[PDB]
Amino acid sequence: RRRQLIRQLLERDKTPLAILFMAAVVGTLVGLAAVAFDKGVAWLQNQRMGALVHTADNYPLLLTVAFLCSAVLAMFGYFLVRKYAPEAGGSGIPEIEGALEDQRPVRWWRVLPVKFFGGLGTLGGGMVLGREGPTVQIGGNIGRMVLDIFRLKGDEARHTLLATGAAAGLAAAFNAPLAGILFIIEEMRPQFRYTLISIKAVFIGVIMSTIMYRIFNHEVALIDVGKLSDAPLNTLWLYLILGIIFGIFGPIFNKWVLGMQDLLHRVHGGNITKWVLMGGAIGGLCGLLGFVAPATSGGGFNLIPIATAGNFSMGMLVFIFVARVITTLLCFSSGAPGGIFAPMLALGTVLGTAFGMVAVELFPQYHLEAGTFAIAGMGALLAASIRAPLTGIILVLEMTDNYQLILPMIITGLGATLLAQFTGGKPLYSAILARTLAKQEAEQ
Amino acid sequence: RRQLIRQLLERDKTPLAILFMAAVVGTLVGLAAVAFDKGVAWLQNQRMGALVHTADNYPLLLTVAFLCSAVLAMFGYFLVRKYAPEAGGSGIPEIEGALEDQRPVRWWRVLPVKFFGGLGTLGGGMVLGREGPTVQIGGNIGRMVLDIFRLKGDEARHTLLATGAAAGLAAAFNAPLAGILFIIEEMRPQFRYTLISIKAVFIGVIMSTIMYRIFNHEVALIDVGKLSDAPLNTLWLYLILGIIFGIFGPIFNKWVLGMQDLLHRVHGGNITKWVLMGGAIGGLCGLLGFVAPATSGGGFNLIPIATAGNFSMGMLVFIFVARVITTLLCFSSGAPGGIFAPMLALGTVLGTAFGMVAVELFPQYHLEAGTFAIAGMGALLAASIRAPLTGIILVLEMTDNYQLILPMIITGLGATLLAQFTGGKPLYSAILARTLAKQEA
Repeated sequence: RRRQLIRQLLERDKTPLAILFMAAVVGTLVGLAAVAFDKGVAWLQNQRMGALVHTADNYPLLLTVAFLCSAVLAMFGYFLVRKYAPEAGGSGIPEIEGALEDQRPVRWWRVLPVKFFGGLGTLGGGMVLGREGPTVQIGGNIGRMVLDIFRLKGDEARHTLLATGAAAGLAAAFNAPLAGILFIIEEMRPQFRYTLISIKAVFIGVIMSTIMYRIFNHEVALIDVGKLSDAPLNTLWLYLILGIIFGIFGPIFNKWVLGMQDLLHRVHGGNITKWVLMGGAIGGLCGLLGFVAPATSGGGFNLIPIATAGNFSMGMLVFIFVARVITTLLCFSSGAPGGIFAPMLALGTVLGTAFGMVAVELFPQYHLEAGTFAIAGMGALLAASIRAPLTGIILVLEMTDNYQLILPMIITGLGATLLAQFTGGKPLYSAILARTLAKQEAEQ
Repeated sequence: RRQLIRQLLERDKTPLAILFMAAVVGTLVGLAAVAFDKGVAWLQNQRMGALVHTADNYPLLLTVAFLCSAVLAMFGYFLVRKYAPEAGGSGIPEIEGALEDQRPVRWWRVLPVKFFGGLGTLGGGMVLGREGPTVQIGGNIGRMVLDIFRLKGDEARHTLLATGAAAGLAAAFNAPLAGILFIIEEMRPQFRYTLISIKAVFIGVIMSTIMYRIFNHEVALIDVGKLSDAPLNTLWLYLILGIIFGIFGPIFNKWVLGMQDLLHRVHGGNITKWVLMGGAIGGLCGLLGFVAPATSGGGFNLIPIATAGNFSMGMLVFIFVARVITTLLCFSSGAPGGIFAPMLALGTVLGTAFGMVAVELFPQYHLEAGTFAIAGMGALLAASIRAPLTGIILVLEMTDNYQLILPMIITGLGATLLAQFTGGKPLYSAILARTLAKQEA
């Protein structure tokens, strides 16, 4: 096999020009799609806000049209999924992950409109869900779409273009190109066997997607924390302790989101009507909370810079955390179209800040800024629950631009994954696919 | 399917033994890489002090410059040619082959040979980098503790070997991310599945990086400072630059390969002619390291200078050409030392050049040439070594100008694309192919 390796080495990295070009197309489409989705979610959230100002006097009435506006939008989302594409419920990343194992179908003709407009309802209603979920699944299906349209034959194309789609999808959701590619090569790709996924091609899609996003969202960052303070070497041991904290909470939050899927299933039993209604109730709750305590609802991107800057009180952080643990499970486990990826950034930033506050008072000699522990913990729930530390770390780096905290970020992230493993926890995205795959056999 | 379901449920459960051992591999590789760096610096400083002793008689001072490096070079080539021929060159191809279980990891020989051999070449001021030594050593160290603790299994032999190479690159650049990325983009077995625990590679990279921070804190290898942003209508220039690197990439690849052939004839494989040739090349660097220091050495010193646009266009042309020559002469000769880092200086210079032209051609873009330098900095890596993701993340970790990530990514990808389309190959895999085929023929 030495003679084969010599053949293989000399023929390394020669991605078929057809695949490379189609990667540029997939990315461009996924980009525009992810942009349009983002524009749509924003608009609906703005319309709801204008409505509350049509009734800004009568508080109980205003408390109602907040609920209703989100309730209806949620119902419309749950319905689009339960009727035309049951696979577009939940994150969508587990499904695209199953597609890469050739174990789950890629019904783009159905999911593309269902996920887009379905998430548009849930997200636009102000439910605690993320854009990645939709954009990654949409992105994958878009990648699959142009594979079928142009009829590109071969395993490489079906795996690549599907991957570049998912990557261009995560990238455009966060303006994080590197994090997109890294998500594919750390988490998304087939984890237990060799694959023919051209990284160079995945790149091209990610580029075009990112470029598209920059064309429509330039000069405003999703998260602006600003340059924080450095982290001394004698400070590092604190970030490991934080990781160990995320490390034991990770699997717990995992059991919850899974178990809550079970618990909420009984509420509707699988029936499209009880489910849509339950969705509207959950959706309406967020729209309500999105006015009476907006930090307990929504994507959470807004409270991240606030928490990092240390403008929240310890009690408020505890409130925001617990209240968001609740509104996250209720929104994701219900089966609503939307990722859990981004709301886990807000959950980490808060929990991290909390640690940072205690750390500040306990060691004035370290001259601590609690915001460093916020950034350290930001991609730590990802590290602990999703078990993709490298992606989370690079993501947070791409969003917060505080590279001088890379050691705290890596240490906390790795401490998370280690204790996540050692405490009998599993990658949330693969634990979902397993549940989905095994049910596909269970009912046989 | 039922297999996958079984596999999913058991995903990411790296054996605790491997995890713990990865932490020691990184710790050792870290300290080792640090000690190597401290050694190289020391020797360069001694040579400098010697030049001060005779800082009057210019021809004499031109001589003791040559001789000090000549001897140090000779000592380096000798240690390799005698006790470990595998420790010549980068060493990254060798560890790559080690991961394919197609080359042996003679740590008992390579560790002292590479360390002290590289200490000679690097400390002599030869245009070579620390990665080569550190990465190769790193892997052996990983292999060393595998043997010592007798960790059985394919996973362990592949993991600990990888975390070692990773910890090696990381501690050579203070770039933890780029280290892990190097293993998962370039180093690891490229054509089949492997049992390399990423989480374990991380732990080694951490501890290694931590060790480096413990001894080299508060001073960056490259400090450019925060540059200006890059407007969207400016992006097309970064593609053009990547296309330039994309066609020069393979050419520089033929040269490094071809010069290995050409320099072989000079010594025929004979240890004496070789060591003497090495001393001549090494002596040249020590000479050049005084008459035009930019034409010799690692090149890390001229990167910030070039990026801030303190060089003239002609000086850049000079530095480039003169460094293309001194890079080939140093790496192709078989001297222990990577070509990785001197490609950074080659990229930074070529980029700035492009940046200078771009500035005067389009005053409306309000350009700063230093942006194209950073864009081009990991572009030769992108073009010749064909590991763009690692190169881009490396430069990012070294220059901290994330607001140029699109230029950096576009230029890097424009490099790798044209590098492919112009019939070039991954230098590190083109070398392993050479070696592996010379073996079965």
